[PDB]
Amino acid sequence: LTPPVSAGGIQAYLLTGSGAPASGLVLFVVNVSNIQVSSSNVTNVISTVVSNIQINAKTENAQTGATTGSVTVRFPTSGYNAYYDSVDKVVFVVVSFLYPYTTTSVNIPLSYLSKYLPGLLTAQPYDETGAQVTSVSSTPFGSLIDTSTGQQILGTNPVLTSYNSYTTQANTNMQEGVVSGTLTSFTLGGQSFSGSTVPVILYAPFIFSNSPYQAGLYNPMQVNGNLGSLSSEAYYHPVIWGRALINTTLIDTYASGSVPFTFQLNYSVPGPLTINMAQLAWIASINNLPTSFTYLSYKFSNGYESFLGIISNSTQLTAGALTINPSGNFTINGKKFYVYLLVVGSTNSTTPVEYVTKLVVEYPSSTNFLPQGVTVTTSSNKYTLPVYEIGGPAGTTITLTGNWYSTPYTVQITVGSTPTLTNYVSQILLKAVAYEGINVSTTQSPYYSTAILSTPPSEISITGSSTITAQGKLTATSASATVNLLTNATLTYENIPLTQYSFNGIIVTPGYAAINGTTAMAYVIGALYNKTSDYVLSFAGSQEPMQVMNNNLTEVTTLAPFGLTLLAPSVPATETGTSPLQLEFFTVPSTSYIALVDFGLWGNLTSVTVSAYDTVNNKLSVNLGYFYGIVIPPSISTAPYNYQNFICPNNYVTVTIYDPDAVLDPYPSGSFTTSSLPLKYGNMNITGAVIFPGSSVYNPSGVFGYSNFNKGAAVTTFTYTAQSGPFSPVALTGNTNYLSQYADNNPTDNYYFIQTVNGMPVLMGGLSIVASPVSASLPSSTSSPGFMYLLPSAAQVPSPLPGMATPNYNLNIYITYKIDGATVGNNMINGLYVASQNTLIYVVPNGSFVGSNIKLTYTTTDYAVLHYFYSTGQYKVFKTVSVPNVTANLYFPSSTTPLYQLSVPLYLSEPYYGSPLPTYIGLGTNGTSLWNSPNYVLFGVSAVQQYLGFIKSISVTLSNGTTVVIPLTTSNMQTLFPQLVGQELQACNGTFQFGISITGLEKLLNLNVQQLNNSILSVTYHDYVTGETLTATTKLVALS
Ligand SMILES: *[C@@H]1O[C@H](CO)[C@@H](O[C@@H]2O[C@H](CO[C@H]3O[C@H](CO)[C@@H](O)[C@H](O)[C@@H]3O)[C@@H](O[C@H]3O[C@H](CO)[C@@H](O)[C@H](O)[C@@H]3O)[C@H](O[C@@H]3O[C@H](CS(=O)(=O)O)[C@@H](O[C@@H]4O[C@H](CO)[C@@H](O)[C@H](O)[C@H]4O)[C@H](O)[C@H]3O)[C@H]2NC(C)=O)[C@H](O)[C@H]1NC(C)=O
Ligand SMILES: *[C@@H]1O[C@H](CO)[C@@H](O[C@@H]2O[C@H](CO[C@H]3O[C@H](CO)[C@@H](O)[C@H](O)[C@@H]3O)[C@@H](O[C@H]3O[C@H](CO)[C@@H](O)[C@H](O)[C@@H]3O)[C@H](O[C@@H]3O[C@H](CS(=O)(=O)O)[C@@H](O[C@@H]4O[C@H](CO)[C@@H](O)[C@H](O)[C@H]4O)[C@H](O)[C@H]3O)[C@H]2NC(C)=O)[C@H](O)[C@H]1NC(C)=O
Ligand SMILES: *[C@@H]1O[C@H](CO)[C@@H](O[C@@H]2O[C@H](CO[C@H]3O[C@H](CO)[C@@H](O)[C@H](O)[C@@H]3O)[C@@H](O[C@H]3O[C@H](CO)[C@@H](O)[C@H](O)[C@@H]3O)[C@H](O[C@@H]3O[C@H](CS(=O)(=O)O)[C@@H](O[C@@H]4O[C@H](CO)[C@@H](O)[C@H](O)[C@H]4O)[C@H](O)[C@H]3O)[C@H]2NC(C)=O)[C@H](O)[C@H]1NC(C)=O
Ligand SMILES: *[C@@H]1O[C@H](CO)[C@@H](O[C@@H]2O[C@H](CO[C@H]3O[C@H](CO)[C@@H](O)[C@H](O)[C@@H]3O)[C@@H](O[C@H]3O[C@H](CO)[C@@H](O)[C@H](O)[C@@H]3O)[C@H](O[C@@H]3O[C@H](CS(=O)(=O)O)[C@@H](O)[C@H](O)[C@H]3O)[C@H]2NC(C)=O)[C@H](O)[C@H]1NC(C)=O
Ligand SMILES: *[C@@H]1O[C@H](CO)[C@@H](O[C@@H]2O[C@H](CO[C@H]3O[C@H](CO)[C@@H](O)[C@H](O)[C@@H]3O)[C@@H](O[C@H]3O[C@H](CO)[C@@H](O)[C@H](O)[C@@H]3O)[C@H](O[C@@H]3O[C@H](CS(=O)(=O)O)[C@@H](O)[C@H](O)[C@H]3O)[C@H]2NC(C)=O)[C@H](O)[C@H]1NC(C)=O
Ligand SMILES: *[C@@H]1O[C@H](CO)[C@@H](O[C@@H]2O[C@H](CO[C@H]3O[C@H](CO)[C@@H](O)[C@H](O)[C@@H]3O)[C@@H](O[C@H]3O[C@H](CO)[C@@H](O)[C@H](O)[C@@H]3O)[C@H](O[C@@H]3O[C@H](CS(=O)(=O)O)[C@@H](O)[C@H](O)[C@H]3O)[C@H]2NC(C)=O)[C@H](O)[C@H]1NC(C)=O
Ligand SMILES: *[C@@H]1O[C@H](CO)[C@@H](O[C@@H]2O[C@H](CO[C@H]3O[C@H](CO)[C@@H](O)[C@H](O)[C@@H]3O)[C@@H](O)[C@H](O[C@@H]3O[C@H](CS(=O)(=O)O)[C@@H](O)[C@H](O)[C@H]3O)[C@H]2NC(C)=O)[C@H](O)[C@H]1NC(C)=O
Ligand SMILES: *[C@@H]1O[C@H](CO)[C@@H](O[C@@H]2O[C@H](CO[C@H]3O[C@H](CO)[C@@H](O)[C@H](O)[C@@H]3O)[C@@H](O)[C@H](O[C@@H]3O[C@H](CS(=O)(=O)O)[C@@H](O)[C@H](O)[C@H]3O)[C@H]2NC(C)=O)[C@H](O)[C@H]1NC(C)=O
Ligand SMILES: *[C@@H]1O[C@H](CO)[C@@H](O[C@@H]2O[C@H](CO[C@H]3O[C@H](CO)[C@@H](O)[C@H](O)[C@@H]3O)[C@@H](O[C@H]3O[C@H](CO)[C@@H](O)[C@H](O)[C@@H]3O)[C@H](O)[C@H]2NC(C)=O)[C@H](O)[C@H]1NC(C)=O
Ligand SMILES: *[C@@H]1O[C@H](CO)[C@@H](O[C@@H]2O[C@H](CO[C@H]3O[C@H](CO)[C@@H](O)[C@H](O)[C@@H]3O)[C@@H](O)[C@H](O)[C@H]2NC(C)=O)[C@H](O)[C@H]1NC(C)=O
Ligand SMILES: *[C@@H]1O[C@H](CO)[C@@H](O[C@@H]2O[C@H](CO)[C@@H](O)[C@H](O)[C@H]2NC(C)=O)[C@H](O)[C@H]1NC(C)=O
Repeated sequence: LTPPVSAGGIQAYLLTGSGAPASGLVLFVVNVSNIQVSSSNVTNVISTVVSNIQINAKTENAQTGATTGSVTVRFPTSGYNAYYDSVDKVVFVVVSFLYPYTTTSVNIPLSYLSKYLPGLLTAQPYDETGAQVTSVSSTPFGSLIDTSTGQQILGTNPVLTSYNSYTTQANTNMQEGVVSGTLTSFTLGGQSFSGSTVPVILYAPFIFSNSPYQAGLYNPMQVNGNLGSLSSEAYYHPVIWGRALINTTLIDTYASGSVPFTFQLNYSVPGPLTINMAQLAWIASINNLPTSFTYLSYKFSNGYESFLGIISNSTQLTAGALTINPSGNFTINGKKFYVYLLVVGSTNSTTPVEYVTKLVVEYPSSTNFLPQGVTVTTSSNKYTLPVYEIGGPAGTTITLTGNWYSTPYTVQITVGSTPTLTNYVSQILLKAVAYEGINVSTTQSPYYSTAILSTPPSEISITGSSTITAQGKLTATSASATVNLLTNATLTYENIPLTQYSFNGIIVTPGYAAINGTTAMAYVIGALYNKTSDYVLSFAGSQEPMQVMNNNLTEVTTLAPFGLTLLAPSVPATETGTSPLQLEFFTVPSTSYIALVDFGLWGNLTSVTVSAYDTVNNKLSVNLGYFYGIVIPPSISTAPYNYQNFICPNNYVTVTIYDPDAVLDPYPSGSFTTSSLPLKYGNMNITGAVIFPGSSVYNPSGVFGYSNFNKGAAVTTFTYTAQSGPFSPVALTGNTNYLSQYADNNPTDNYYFIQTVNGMPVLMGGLSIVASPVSASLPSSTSSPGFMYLLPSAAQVPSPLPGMATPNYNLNIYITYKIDGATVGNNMINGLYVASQNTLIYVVPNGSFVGSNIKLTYTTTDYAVLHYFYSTGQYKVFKTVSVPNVTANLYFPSSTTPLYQLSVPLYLSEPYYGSPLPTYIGLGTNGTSLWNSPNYVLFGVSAVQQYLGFIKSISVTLSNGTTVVIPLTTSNMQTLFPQLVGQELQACNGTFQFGISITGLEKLLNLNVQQLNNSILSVTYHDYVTGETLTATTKLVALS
């Protein structure tokens, strides 16, 4: 039992799961293990306990939590059912609250109940009245006594009426039922009883939860105070960036165990957008093409080429020695027409260049002028039509001859020198819809908690409405016309005779950078001029969206046709007309985020509505969830550093990068993957994205929701692993072809996620480092994605939601010289290194330390930031860390020093020599200074003997003004310095102490003991680290 029931306490549990007898059953238990019970007194103990139970029954509005009716009830003195189990030592009662068993009792098999009361398989329960029995019967709710009244609960009472009617009540009125119990405190057999149950929910509708989060979704990072102004409104206006997960909670009382949920997301922007569109192909009857023109086919991002489509009555097109066979045929009321599809390019070719897979031509019906359509097929009735190439060197001309009806026509193409691109630019009221699925489980029914993507890598349908308009001149024998569509696309008709058709039309594709040629839409418009009572020129047009895959341009669906009619009773006339027109583009999966940024549907003004479906039970949400879109630029900063940040092994410099758009998963160290499939939603099967938590990428099969669904072997598993070399880097391992299906929180690999087309990422984002004067860089040309395991910091305990991510990334930088030239196996320590999770180490030679520097550049990971801030440059940020110069010093303790004393200390000081104790500087030869530091270690590498300076000269200037310069030799030093080593005095304070010895100095000069030696002593030292030459002096004194 979860939760447990205390000594003499009361608790309640809902009967659920497989084999559960009916809905709306709750089990109450009181713990009676605290005393002995026997066949002699069992009737008295159950009677005593069940007398003291009180039950409270409520109805509520499921969104707001407002109470809408409440009753409180007590068991009668006879006619109830209550039991005792000897094995588990508990008294129990089952109450039935909901239809149909509100007034009548229901029977619960003892096999089932053993889940909660396992003792029941060991011995049969005691009944009331002391018997034992094999089966349990509910006490019905409609039998209990109203404590308000002292009588049986009324049949007319609103709570009982509601519970008896719950199916339509929950759906229509958003009603929820809630029940709880308590035991009025009493003493029995020398023990005492007291308590109150947890409440339980009997029924509730399928909704997004709206308390405390009023919108049904939330972003943890905004609820905690981390986004500035935006934290004022986190409970009713959630914001999220393009590729990340947003958290949500659903209430579901139909569910048991795990459930697949499918979701539908609708995107919208205030007011119309300006869209840029390129012409993929041009289709016309041979009468409508101009007599002479210049053309060369454009080549799109996916390799597809623009084509020119001629329709004619002739069984071939003829061009001298070359003849072209038709790609396909169609018939209209017994007349037969042929379609020729051509690419103008390099050389006349007899094999297919590429294909078009279904193609609808629309025409006005002869009877009624309503639209009708036919699909063009090959001469053996297969649907895929081939496209041919004609061409030659630039300025070569090709004449094609064909027929329209009875009349021969010639067209004269000149092979252009540069690709013909036609751009149309229009204003359209765009919107888009997308679909997504996840598998969710819970330990706290009926609450299902989960997170869903901001933008899924599914097919996404971008959709919008526009206008077509026609103008026309009609006459006794022929008619002439023009049409406009997509703001500035124009089509024209050569004069159409009475009873004859003519065709024209265009196929268009998005004119943006990465995605062009991957999706298209086709309009083919036929015209007919005929005499009735009135003269009628009629137009009919197809509308079909298409996609390119493996060089077939293929039909996705057909939308409805459209039609326009111009009517004249007068013989000569001019007329005009209009119709609505529709536009639809289906994205190919990898392109889906780029499309939404490019068209303008994703940005600071966008708003999204979400609905949800349970795939086990076939239910839809009775409310909708809401969220809003945001784009935020990066920023870089550093904590203030002096020279002290570079002395001893525990000192370092901290750089903080702020970039919320790099946090795709609200949990730090979290991971997920994604794949595309058909999903069940409503009563239909629709292409969508399925999210899998973890670090393995899958190629699934079947339809998500049904029992076909099978995710196969893991195609690739990504992991961060330790590696060889010094220190030990942690870096990403796994097949890089699949990074466009993996999400983490690391900016050194997050830039691939839904931003990779043709196998190359659109934005080379992340962190880049350069170092000087020892030239090094990361990433190097050979370096993989994920060269270090950089992750964001977690929100701490005073925050409302701890352990969740923060937009700050903290990077630690160390610069040092003490371990330069160390070796770790085969490795030589010099240059720039990654260490641990968030650490960089730079090791440089002694002579290059002051002035050494690192320059860090951070570029955004998200394509929306690159797009909206390209011009201003706010998508990159830079910082540089460098080692400052410091003032060293050498000094005898006092200006005057007495000759009486045998040794007079000379102290050297320079901050950058400091280390943990002990450390010492040795002297010898021509005054060479050697530094040793045995206790120094940095990430496992330990310090090496360094050569850091020299004593340059030592001199005495005597009382007659003569100056003596003492030559440094292996013999002279040992007298002047009796110990050849100077020790450091305290930890990390570089101040070394040496014993220049007067007793030695006398003998080394042979100068008269004191009588000559009212003199100035001098010493000088050069250090390589700073470059300074220090000097110190003292007047040697005695009575003179
Ligand atoms: C989408 O909308 C987002 C939310 O507003 C925008 O994010 C914000 O970006 C600002 C910088 O970019 C702005 O400036 C460029 C041109 O230079 C233009 O593209 C836009 O104008 C764009 O908004 C940045 O705001 C700062 O610059 C503003 C200049 O326009 C200025 O008005 C602000 O006052 C800021 O100086 C935001 O960065 C945050 O700014 C807030 C200030 S406030 O909340 O905006 O008032 C800081 O909060 C403050 O923190 C200090 C701590 O010391 C407190 O003392 C103080 O009480 C508190 O207000 C944040 O620290 C700072 O990060 C940035 N907002 C967020 C969410 O970080 C985004 O650019 C819009 N996108 C587009 C497409 O433009
Ligand atoms: C694809 O296949 C196409 C169909 O056969 C070829 O088209 C033909 O192109 C000819 C030019 O191609 C030649 O030159 C290029 C270099 O630019 C080479 O790469 C080719 O190998 C080839 O040698 C074109 O001829 C015209 O241009 C010539 C320039 O070299 C020159 O002879 C004349 O200036 C030509 O006008 C064909 O166009 C037709 O040519 C005939 C004559 S002929 O067939 O060339 O002998 C003309 O008839 C003449 O009309 C004049 C009117 O002034 C009369 O005075 C004369 O009595 C009469 O003969 C036609 O008017 C003219 O249209 C052209 N054929 C057609 C009809 O399309 C193409 O080369 C192939 N591409 C490749 C290289 O694969
Ligand atoms: C907002 O929504 C986020 C959805 O992305 C939620 O993130 C998920 O967080 C889980 C832990 O959160 C718990 O603790 C926080 C406090 O930090 C509480 O606020 C939460 O209420 C909750 O109690 C996290 O679960 C994992 O970590 C747990 C340790 O805390 C551990 O007990 C679990 O067993 C999990 O490992 C989710 O992280 C991922 O979890 C999946 C498994 S599952 O989704 O939990 O079932 C792991 O996948 C597995 O990986 C192993 C590899 O060992 C494979 O063998 C196995 O095949 C595969 O299933 C992931 O590796 C692991 O990262 C985390 N979900 C994701 C996808 O990141 C977040 O909590 C929500 N916020 C709130 C406030 O509720
Ligand atoms: C383009 O011309 C093609 C011929 O060059 C046409 O292909 C022939 O289509 C026949 C009729 O089917 C078509 O009905 C409409 C006509 O355009 C149109 O909606 C569709 O294109 C639709 O496919 C087709 O016959 C069908 O019915 C036969 C019953 O007699 C049956 O035997 C076939 O299996 C088929 O379903 C032709 O197939 C040929 O049928 C021959 C018998 S007969 O139809 O000549 O009486 C028989 O020898 C053999 O089965 C088969 O060769 C088919 N003809 C050829 C040569 O493949 C095509 O429809 C035109 N396209 C359009 C759209 O106009
Ligand atoms: C369809 O797909 C193609 C593939 O992605 C596009 O070709 C690439 O276009 C780049 C810029 O795109 C913009 O300008 C086009 C006109 O030049 C325009 O048609 C697009 O709609 C879009 O607005 C093009 O960059 C060139 O043009 C820039 C002017 O905007 C100019 O600044 C550049 O110097 C360059 O001349 C790509 O060429 C590539 O440029 C790379 C730098 S970047 O400009 O992309 O940042 C450079 O690293 C690379 O070496 C170079 O090749 C060009 N890419 C290729 C592979 O050719 C094509 O334009 C799209 N066409 C349509 C119908 O819009
Ligand atoms: C690093 O190590 C050095 C070891 O040589 C330290 O030098 C010693 O510093 C003492 C005072 O330091 C304090 O005041 C500084 C400003 O004056 C300040 O920058 C420091 O950060 C620190 O706050 C100095 O003591 C003098 O002042 C005392 C009162 O404050 C006075 O009591 C002493 O008699 C003296 O006047 C030391 O001076 C020498 O002291 C010898 C006695 S003892 O101090 O060892 O007990 C005495 O026999 C001698 O005659 C006198 O010269 C001084 N040591 C030396 C050899 O000069 C230094 O502060 C450390 N720096 C840091 C930043 O850690
Ligand atoms: C397109 O131009 C072609 C040229 O090849 C021409 O073909 C002619 O076909 C008719 C049959 O007409 C039937 O089909 C068409 C649709 O294909 C329908 O519109 C009609 O209602 C009919 O059902 C043949 O009668 C022609 O055969 C030729 O006759 C020539 C003399 S002619 O004076 O009769 O034209 C002879 O020289 C040829 O030997 C013989 O093959 C045929 N015409 C030609 C010259 O091949 C159609 O007229 C044109 N179709 C349309 C849509 O107008
Ligand atoms: C720290 O950096 C200083 C300055 O760059 C460097 O001084 C250079 O000293 C070498 C000799 O040092 C060698 O022996 C000692 C043993 O005492 C070892 O500890 C060292 O590891 C070395 O093996 C001298 O060769 C340099 O003097 C000048 O060299 C020039 C050429 S260079 O390429 O070697 O620099 C000549 O052209 C000049 O004529 C000559 O004066 C000296 N460098 C300079 C420019 O003064 C130390 O070795 C470094 N200390 C350590 C241990 O890193
Ligand atoms: C300042 O007073 C000093 C003490 O009297 C003198 O310098 C010392 O005297 C040493 C020897 O006497 C004379 O030699 C120097 C140099 O040759 C002469 O310039 C003066 O006449 C000195 O009095 C002297 O030793 C040096 O010279 C001798 C040879 O005479 C050599 O054997 C030695 O190797 C050495 O080169 C030194 O200059 C100094 N000795 C000591 C112990 O310090 C001198 O009177 C005057 N200084 C000078 C040199 O003018
Ligand atoms: C668009 O044209 C495509 C030609 O590359 C074609 O894809 C190939 O289909 C074959 C099996 O289909 C047969 O029929 C087609 C008729 O279009 C033939 O072109 C093809 O050679 C086959 O005989 C299959 O092996 C594979 O999916 C494709 N072949 C390659 C190159 O891998 C499509 O059938 C066509 N339209 C679509 C997508 O339906
Ligand atoms: C019910 O019956 C048993 C006797 O069958 C009671 O147990 C005795 O209680 C007394 C004091 O209450 C103890 O001193 C004895 O140890 C018990 N005797 C036996 C035979 O076990 C039990 O307490 C009774 N329960 C109630 C609530 O009356």
